[PDB]
Amino acid sequence: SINWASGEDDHVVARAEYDFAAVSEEEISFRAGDMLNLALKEQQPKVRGWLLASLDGQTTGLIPANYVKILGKRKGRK
Ligand SMILES: [Zn+2]
Repeated sequence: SINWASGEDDHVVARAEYDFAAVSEEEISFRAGDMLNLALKEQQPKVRGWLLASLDGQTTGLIPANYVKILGKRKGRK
């Protein structure tokens, strides 16, 4: 298990431009201003137009790519 969601392993961070309420259990919710952890390219599930992300560092899921701005790669805390 690659622990990008917790930030224990290397991860990408993104800032939410808008609020988002998950309609599917595959999706996760967040608010404008939230920082989200994203899986590295290799662990991205390549669902067209979505990114695998975590807000709370435990629940991972899909978020709409144009609701966030990718800021950069971050070293795991381990
Ligand atoms: Zn981090």
